[PDB]
Formats: sequence, structure tokens, C-alpha cells
Amino acid sequence: DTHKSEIAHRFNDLGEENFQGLVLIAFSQYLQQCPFDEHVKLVKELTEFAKTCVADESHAGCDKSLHTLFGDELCKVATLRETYGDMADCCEKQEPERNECFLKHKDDSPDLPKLKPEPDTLCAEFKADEKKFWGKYLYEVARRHPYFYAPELLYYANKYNGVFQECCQAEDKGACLLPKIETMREKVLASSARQRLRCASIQKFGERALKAWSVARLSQKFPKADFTDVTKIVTDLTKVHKECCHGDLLECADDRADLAKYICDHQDTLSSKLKECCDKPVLEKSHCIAEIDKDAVPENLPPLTADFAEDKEVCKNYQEAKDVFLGSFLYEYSRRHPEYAVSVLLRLAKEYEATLEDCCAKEDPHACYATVFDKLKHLVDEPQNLIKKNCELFEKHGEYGFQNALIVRYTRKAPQVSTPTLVEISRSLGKVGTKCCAKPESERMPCTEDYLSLILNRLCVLHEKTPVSEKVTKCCTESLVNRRPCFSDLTLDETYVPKPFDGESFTFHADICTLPDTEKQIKKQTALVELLKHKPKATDEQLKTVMENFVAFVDKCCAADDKEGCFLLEGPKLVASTQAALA
Repeated sequence: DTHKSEIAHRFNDLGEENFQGLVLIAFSQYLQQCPFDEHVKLVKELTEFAKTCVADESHAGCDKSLHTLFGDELCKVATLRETYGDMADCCEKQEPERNECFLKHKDDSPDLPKLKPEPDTLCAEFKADEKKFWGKYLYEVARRHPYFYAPELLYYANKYNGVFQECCQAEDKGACLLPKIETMREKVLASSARQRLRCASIQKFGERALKAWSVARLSQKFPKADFTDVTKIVTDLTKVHKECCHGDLLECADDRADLAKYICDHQDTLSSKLKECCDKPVLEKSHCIAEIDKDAVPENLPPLTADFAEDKEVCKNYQEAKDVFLGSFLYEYSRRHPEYAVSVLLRLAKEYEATLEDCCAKEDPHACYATVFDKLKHLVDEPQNLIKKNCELFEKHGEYGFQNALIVRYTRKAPQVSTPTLVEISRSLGKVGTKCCAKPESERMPCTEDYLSLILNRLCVLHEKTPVSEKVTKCCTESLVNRRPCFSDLTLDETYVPKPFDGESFTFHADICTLPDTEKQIKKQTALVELLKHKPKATDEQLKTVMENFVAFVDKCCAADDKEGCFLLEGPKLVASTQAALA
């Protein structure tokens, strides 16, 4: 809800420290290139005005919307616009427009230096000023991921500190810290992808899509809940995510706290896994609930054919009460299948929907949709063969082998996409092997579908910033829930006109010899993409030969005395070699 003084309301609800955090996150996600201390000052200033309004709401300005209050604060420190971008055009414009402009200016792949844990330096900062060091962590992560789930970011900031709380007390700082923060960094990135997809769902496919996702999601976590309760929690959660994804972070965090209290207050009718969450403080409590496993399927449930195929009122309910009727279907189908991926559950509901839209226009609707479930049961089969086929490729060729094959397959599907993007996304798609293939059946599809929906979303967010491929635009915008099988159906893009020439686009150099093995990979794989981009019908067999010429060439020259000399005298016969194998 809103109060006359929203700043007062949020500071009271949230308490200073999380108020401060979220305001830092907001500024850092709005101005991802601005320096830390210009932000800290903006936050100290908002905080003081917040305090004023708390003491006296009757004071001037206190009734201003949070947008107003944020933007005039950003616009003061930032007259800086030169090596910024176009954006200082926003400040000039007024509200509600200046805010939209801001939001529109969020950069999904800023080009900021990957940060390298320097254990001693960071431990120093912790001693001087934990608070600053807390906020330092927030600033760094928020600006690299400007849609990161803001109250979850506070949770992570606290764990990041409680880590140095523990290891900065050590003789071996590194051997302590650097395991912890690598492990935590992986979750942070996973959280970041999950949220980018939530914000893509509402932003490009409307609030309806996000709502469907949550019904499916929540029905899997609390399957013993009735559709009334699920519907109430879905409503509250959709609004939490709507606020967070629109930058309304004080309102997000506050509504999320209220929700987490409602869940915990009702835990006896929701899931017995909540016992482990519900005595925790607020942010840990919310995080634990976010992370909750599905529950077991409730026993003694009737068959879905009852309400969904047999009920005389099917077309009636679909026509008269469409969104809630599909909602009910999604809930009932989802609570019965924890072994299903959410994007799959949603795919099934869309196909159920599409069948009714065909069938209810006919003379005998029931004759037409009677068998709808046998059809949907089969849509679950499609992924299985390919998932199976890919896990076999992974077992036989490991992660590297599986990324190289994906690089060939996605370079062929989308040869216009920039080489660093094709490398990044292939490399992430290939990690699905490691993540999912040694799972059992009950988790395997959800594992794979889930993780692919997250990385394909990354591709589409990147592609929206610079659209280059017709077929990518198509799969990204056609249907959210069908993105994975769309990208799968994509074949060699015959509309692509090959890279005729350049002067030796990719050359290996003696520098390569010292890079860490990881980075030597990304160099080989870049070179693979460039090979494919110039000879877009090269065969699997030709491609494996040239990769083998890449590896033989580097091994020979990295093992040479005059390393750079070998790259320069022998480089040329790799170019000819490749030429000769491609004919």
C-alpha cells in the first residue's frame, strides 16, 4: 500500500540499514558507471531527508513520490554525461518520464573489469569500515547486474561480510577466503540469471506471463495448499517481482517481507519445509523460503480429466473465466508433477489453452478435446531424446568437447551474432552437462530445461541490445515458454553471407602460452567461431581437423625457444593448412 509520505513509510517499515542498502542498489543500478563515493553521498543525503519526514511528515517535499526523490538525487551529483552515454537527457525531462528514461538506460552488459579477490586488501577495508565494505559489495554486484533481486542482494552482502568476519582472523587469509567467495559468487550469478528472466517475462511478455510462472513455481513448492492460497501468494509475489524489476526497490523489499511473514504464519498449510526457515531473521527467512524445495505430491488427488476434459463446463469456464480457469489447470497439473520443469508446465498449459481455442468453436467440443491429456503427455517426450543425446555427447567428450560441439551448432544457427557472445553462450550451454547429466530422472529435465531457459534468456537480452539475426529475434520474441525448443529446431542459417575476408582475423600469438588453461580454451573456441564464420558450410570432419591443427600448432610453438618467432613463421602455414582442408 502507499502512505502520504512514502519515504517515511518505507524507512519505518525497513529500518535504516536495509533502507540504506536498497537506496545504494537503486543508484548503482541506475548509474552503473558512476563512482562509489558519489553514490555513498547521495545515499547519506536521502537517508537524512528520510529521517526528517519520519519526524515530521508535514515538512515540505515528504509527500513526493520515491521516483521524484531518487531522480533529483541522481541528477545533482551527475552533471557527468560525456563518457557516460546519451542518458543525461533523462534529468532534463521531468517525472514520470525521467524515471522511464532511467529504466530504459539499464545496461545488461556493461564493460567493467572483472574483479579479482585480493585477500589482504579486502581484509584491510573490512577493518577500517565494515559498513563501507558491505556497501562496497552491493555497489559492485548491483552495477554489473542492474536487475539483481534487491533484497536478495542484501542477504548476500551479509554472507559476504560474515565470511571476512571469520577469515580475516587468519594467518592464511587466501586459503580461507577464496574458496568461500568463489562458491558464493556462483550462487550470486545463478540468482542474477533467475531474476533477469523474471524481469524479461513481465517486461516483454506482460504481467500475465509472470503470473503464470509463479502459479507453476509456487504450486510445485506448496502443492498441498489449496488454489485459494496459491492464488493469494501468487498475487503478492507477482507484485513483489513487478516492483523489483521496475526499480521500485524500497516497495519491493517491504512487500517481500510482508509476504514472507504471511507464508511463515501459514506454514502448516503450505509446506513442512518451512519449519527450517520461519524462525530466521527477515532476509535469511525470505531467502530460505525462495530456496525451498518442492514438496511431495499430495496423496489421493483426483484425475485431471475430471475438471479439465470431462466437466461439461470446460468451454464455458475457458470462455467466461479464461485466466482463472487456465490458472487452475496450471496449479492442478503442476502440483502433481515436481519432476516437471516449470517452462515445460507452462508449455503444456499453452497447448491446453490452444486446444480449447480450436475445440470450443466446433459443434462437438468434447469430441475434439477429449484426448487432450494423451497429447500433452507426449509433449513431455520431445526434450527426452535430445537431452539423452547431449548427455551421451558429454559422457564421451567431457565439458570442453560438449561446448565445442555447441559452438559449431550455435554458430551455424546464428552466424551474425558477435564472436564473444557465441563463445560465452556456448560455454554456458555446455556447463549443462556437468550440472545436469549425472542427475536421476526426477530432477534431470527440470535441471536441463531450467538451466537452458536461463542461458537462452541471456542470449535474447544480449540480442535485444544489438539485433543481428532474424532467426534469433524470432525465437526470442515468439513465445517465452517455447524458447528452448525453438532454438533447438533452428538449423544452419542459409541467409548468412560468409565473412569473405579480413587480414588474418584470428592469429595466435606467443602471449597465448602463459594464459591460464581456461583462457587458452576461450582463445581456441574464438578461433573455432571465426573458422565457422568464414566457411559456414564446413563439415564436422573438416572442423575437427582444423581444431586439431589449432592444438598442434600451439603445442609446437609454445614449446619453442623463440615462441613468438614460431607463431610468426608457422602461423602462415596454419592459414594455408586450413585453406587446404576446407576444399
